[PDB]
Amino acid sequence: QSVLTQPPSVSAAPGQTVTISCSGSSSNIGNNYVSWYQHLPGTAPKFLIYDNNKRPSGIPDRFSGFKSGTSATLGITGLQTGDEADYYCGTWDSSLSALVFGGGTKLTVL
Amino acid sequence: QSVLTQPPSVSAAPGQTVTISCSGSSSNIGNNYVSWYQHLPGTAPKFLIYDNNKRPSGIPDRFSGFKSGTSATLGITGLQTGDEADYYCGTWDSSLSALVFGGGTKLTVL
Ligand SMILES: [Zn+2]
Ligand SMILES: [Zn+2]
Ligand SMILES: [Zn+2]
Repeated sequence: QSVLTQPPSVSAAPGQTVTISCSGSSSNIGNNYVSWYQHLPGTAPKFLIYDNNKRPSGIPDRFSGFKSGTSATLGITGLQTGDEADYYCGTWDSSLSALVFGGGTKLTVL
Repeated sequence: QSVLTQPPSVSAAPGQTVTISCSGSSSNIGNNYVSWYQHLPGTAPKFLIYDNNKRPSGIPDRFSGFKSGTSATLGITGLQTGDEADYYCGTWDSSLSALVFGGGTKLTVL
């Protein structure tokens, strides 16, 4: 199992909003900056959010992040078929002195 | 301790070449695609290499990857002051059925 907990899968239709939860502890998500990235087999992995809610240059505002307490969420509005991919949250764990990641959420566009 | 083993730090002067090694086992690097990303605290993390040796769109060719047997290496030619960051390797680990990552390499440009 993963140190950070994500749902294995999420699905919605084009144009709809999806959110992906990521649950942790005070040692990791509670006290530390959360990042998110996506990877679909065959294409490059790409970071979408960092420092909880900031977007790399080139990521559109359809993507956003919110962290409160020991949970972080990635929101995707205007869902596009090109958003199909595995999505992962990650953060530093102060107790383990190590980066930890969620186990991944497969996003299916219906 | 991290599943994949990287040197803790490397250092070189601007213009020089640096290589950063990443070592695993047949369960991970030996039979799975390796990716690399960089994170300089305060800036967006970014993927540099995936599927052993492919560059994401937007990454210039002075970054390269090589993987042979149970080890993988990242190369950076024409080192720039802007290349200061922490560099991580990652792969699928077939015995964990999970992604695993190296502990990170801090790169200082002297
Ligand atoms: Zn992946
Ligand atoms: Zn980082
Ligand atoms: Zn560091």
